[PDB]
Amino acid sequence: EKVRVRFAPSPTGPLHLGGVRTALYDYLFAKHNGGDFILRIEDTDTQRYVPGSEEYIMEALEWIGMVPDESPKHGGPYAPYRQSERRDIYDRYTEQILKTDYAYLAFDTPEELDQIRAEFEARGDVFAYNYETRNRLRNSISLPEEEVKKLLEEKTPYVIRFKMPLDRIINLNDIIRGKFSVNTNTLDDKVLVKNDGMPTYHFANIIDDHEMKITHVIRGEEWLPSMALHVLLYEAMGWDAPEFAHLSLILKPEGKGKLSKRDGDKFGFPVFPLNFTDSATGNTSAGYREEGYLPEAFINMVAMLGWSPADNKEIVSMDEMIKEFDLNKVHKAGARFSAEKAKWFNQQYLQLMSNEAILPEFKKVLAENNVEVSDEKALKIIGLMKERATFVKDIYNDGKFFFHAPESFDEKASKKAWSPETAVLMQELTEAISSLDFKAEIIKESIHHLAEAKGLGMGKVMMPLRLSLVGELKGPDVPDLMEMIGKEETISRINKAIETLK
Ligand SMILES: N[C@@H](CCC(=O)O)C(=O)O
Repeated sequence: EKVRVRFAPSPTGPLHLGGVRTALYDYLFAKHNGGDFILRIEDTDTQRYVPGSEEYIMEALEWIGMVPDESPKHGGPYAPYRQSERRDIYDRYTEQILKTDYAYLAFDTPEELDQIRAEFEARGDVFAYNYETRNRLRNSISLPEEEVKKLLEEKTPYVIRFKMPLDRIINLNDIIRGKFSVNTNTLDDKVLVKNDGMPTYHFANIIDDHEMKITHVIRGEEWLPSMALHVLLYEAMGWDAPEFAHLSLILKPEGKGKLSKRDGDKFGFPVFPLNFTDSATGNTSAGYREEGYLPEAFINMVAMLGWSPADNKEIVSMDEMIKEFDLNKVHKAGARFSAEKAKWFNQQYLQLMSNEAILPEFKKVLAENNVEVSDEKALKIIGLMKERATFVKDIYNDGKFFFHAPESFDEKASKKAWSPETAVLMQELTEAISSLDFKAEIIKESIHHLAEAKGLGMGKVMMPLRLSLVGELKGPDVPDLMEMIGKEETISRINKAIETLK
């Protein structure tokens, strides 16, 4: 039995982190076992359809590097991979289940069901269509066969419901959650086929998991209360159920409850892998991608929300995750999201990149800001800035003094770094460096020689010099800054500082 898993999102909007993590654990489990990773688009509910969802899903999976072996876009041996295109399949299996005792016809109109729901509510009760109520309602169990024929002949709309067994203990086994039991008298007669012949999610999914030879169903815990019904649908069809693994919801950074988009808005962190623009507002929610997260760092971060790399390394690549991943070690306890941790991962991955690997994106940033520098200087600037960077764009945004002279000087910094003797000192410094081979270490030695001839610590020259070149006391070491911007730009900035601050 070749392992086969499917990511089965409905097209109802952008992928949340929980959905990315489910797709990832699908992919890892499949690849770890030499099996197949299927994408099935679960679009049976036409009214909940969100335009652009399916494109977003393909694009996010491609960005992260987990392309489905089978999908609507790519094809595969169980095409069509959109459920809206599988109606003939569901039609034939509907006929099959109606030959059993597990399904029946229900003619109740939505107004009739609204009425009985309101009667229960008024009493403090919740109406369920189940073993206790089905005999007072309008269906093929409660109505004589000749009346059912009459209704059918008149084209009376109906749904198909599952007939829950009476008082039956269903013993279930989940890879994550372990063993537990459900009595069917807690469950209702769920709708399996809507009144247009389209299956509901529950029926379409056991039909398609059976037809697509799925061996392991990995999904979120919101589906756990449905597992008993799904096992009983396999039983009704004469089929063996796959194995199940239910993932606990990602928790808020702080306080009780699940992570939501409202948290990311409220605290300033992205919630979707890629940009997405809401139709109903025109608003665009920026993705991790567009904010500068590397996909390798993003997916490493998502992987850790419930899985501990068996080798104890925090930093792990896609291919090492494939080799290491054990679905049996995925934790049942919920994992808290951490925006700081996501930034930490990006910073860690950025340090592991060579200056050359950063250089293409750095040049794109430089171009967007209308600046140019030689490849050789850009690589040195990347080297000098990358340790303190989280995103490639930080190398420019926090390093603007490499490309732009200061137009003013921070008042606090000026009081600290610039004294009534500083002007004369900086002009002497200009005279010293004007004849140098303008290399960092040579510059540093020349500054040291001026300091010791004047009886000063290094800081007495370096601090006003940094202020002169940067406009505040930020940046990397002054001699390397000077080498990058060059002799002419260095002197020109010392001159402007003298003219401004003496
Ligand atoms: N369409 C369902 C699929 C659940 C499953 O994997 O069975 C969802 O979006 O959650």
